[PDB]
Amino acid sequence: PLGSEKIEKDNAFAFDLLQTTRKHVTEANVFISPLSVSMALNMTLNGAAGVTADEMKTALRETGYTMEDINEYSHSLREALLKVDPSTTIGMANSIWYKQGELVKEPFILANRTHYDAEVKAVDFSSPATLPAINGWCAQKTNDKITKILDYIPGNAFMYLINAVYFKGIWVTQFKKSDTKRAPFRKADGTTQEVNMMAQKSTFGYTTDECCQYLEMDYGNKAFSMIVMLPNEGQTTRDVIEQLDNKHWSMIIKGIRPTQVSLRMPRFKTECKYGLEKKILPEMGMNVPFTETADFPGITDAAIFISRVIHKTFVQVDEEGTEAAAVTAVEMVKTSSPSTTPINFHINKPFVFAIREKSTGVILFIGEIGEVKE
Repeated sequence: PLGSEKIEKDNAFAFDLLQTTRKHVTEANVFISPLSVSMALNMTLNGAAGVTADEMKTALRETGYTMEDINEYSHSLREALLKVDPSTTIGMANSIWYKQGELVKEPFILANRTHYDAEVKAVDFSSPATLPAINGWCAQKTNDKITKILDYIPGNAFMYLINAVYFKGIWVTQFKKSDTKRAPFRKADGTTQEVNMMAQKSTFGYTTDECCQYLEMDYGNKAFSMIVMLPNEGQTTRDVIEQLDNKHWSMIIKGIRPTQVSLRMPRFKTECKYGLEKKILPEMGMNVPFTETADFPGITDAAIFISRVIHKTFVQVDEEGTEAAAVTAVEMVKTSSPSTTPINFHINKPFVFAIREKSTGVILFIGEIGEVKE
């Protein structure tokens, strides 16, 4: 039975994927949608049987769940996230591109469209038309947010699972564009760059660790929020990433209290591409689905396995927000701000961040910014 434990399980996968991805990636910035990846692999899982299916269900933390439940949960969760906040720009583009020849089984195709809005397409990987076709599919499905997803495909390819995810939201409380100033940011490589440092003094959700300062910044109609994990002087983002698990995440969320904060945040954009077949997904537990020995009878009677799992992400943070911060009485009174002095939350060094849905607690996106680019 698929109940609320599925949110905990998918979040448990989220942290594991973030940790595994960082272990195998050299890039300053990391940006992944583990939920979208889970859902994309759930597409392939429909065709999987035996050990092939077991290894997938193990890595995805779905052991015990039936395909009916997984499909019904995946379709309801994605359709809700994509419609819950109209002020928010969010997409989850999925597709399976297979070796032209033996046609894919109708139930597989049907399952894929119904629960994942996924196109299962037969291509001749040798044709010079294929790479433009895939990149074209990406641009239309992401309304040109993500326009290139593949640079090269060998002709010997079998089946490519392609997932393109993007997010852009507006804050509940906006940043004045007039308040944004040029300020330094300390890059992961030990260099210090100059960035467009946004600023606002407002009420935000706030808690602390032995390592970190955490801030919750609500988006749009409070359906989504961003959690900024600011390592303490001496601590690094690697220490943050290594420490995250549900027990630790629970401890953060439960500690979040409305706080008056002086915030400084850079304007940033990050676009990341991952080939999760190479080392990230095998390390997590699924090795067989990427080999000649994989059993996917639900896809075709002909031999087939996952050639590549392409995960491409996009996020953008700017000043834009729903309303202006109203004048508070403390501002007017011309006397003390009592109780607490506004906490200084200055993001001028690398940070870990997550985009979550507040009513269910699902982590849609998780990542690290070590270098500010816009």
